[PDB]
Amino acid sequence: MYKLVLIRHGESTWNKENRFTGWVDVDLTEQGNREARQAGQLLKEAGYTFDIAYTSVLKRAIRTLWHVQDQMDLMYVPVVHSWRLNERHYGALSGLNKAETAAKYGDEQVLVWRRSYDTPPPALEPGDERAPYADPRYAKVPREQLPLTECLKDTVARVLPLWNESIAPAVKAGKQVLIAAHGNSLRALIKYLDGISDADIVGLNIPNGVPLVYELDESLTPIRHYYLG
Ligand SMILES: O=[P-]([O-])[O-]
Repeated sequence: MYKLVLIRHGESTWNKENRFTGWVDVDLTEQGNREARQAGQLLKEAGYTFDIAYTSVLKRAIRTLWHVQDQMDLMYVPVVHSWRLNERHYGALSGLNKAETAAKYGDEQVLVWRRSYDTPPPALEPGDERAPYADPRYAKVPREQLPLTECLKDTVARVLPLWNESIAPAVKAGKQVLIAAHGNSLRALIKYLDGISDADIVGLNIPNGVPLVYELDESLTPIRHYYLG
């Protein structure tokens, strides 16, 4: 039997401002820093340790990981930063206030853009300042693999290779793994782990900064899961 711990980044500036974020590299609020430290303290007091961690290339998740590491006295473990764990790409919605958007386009249209498993937000133009092509984070990524928008389906497809190629072999090698990531990239990973239907995944929400523990059997199939706290 194995344990895997997942954690969503603490409150970001745009979470506070109610803006769609996606791949925009915004940072934690004071609250979010607090949440991350509390999560690290909660794992420390429960006796968890880790041998490796996975995160995105986005600072809100990385700083969350840093606070956890600092509270646990785990500043030295290897960390794999992967674009594959980035938040779902919000396209031309990135940066817009969610309430303003719903007023302009309607509540239903926004709920389709936010939670339709299969229908993506309107795309960035390839010339937009928000596009990923000139960002050093993505300099070794095939141009054709870089998104201009994503639905959860695309996010699931992007997350899986990192699971199959790196995280699952670590878990099988006996490494105690922590994944510090994002609301929709953790929804996507959960969807895969728990074998959740396209319909059923629509109502799953992940709070900021709360450890989510998975117990996994010999074939890495979930036995049970629970939040700590
Ligand atoms: O707001 P977040 O889950 O990237």
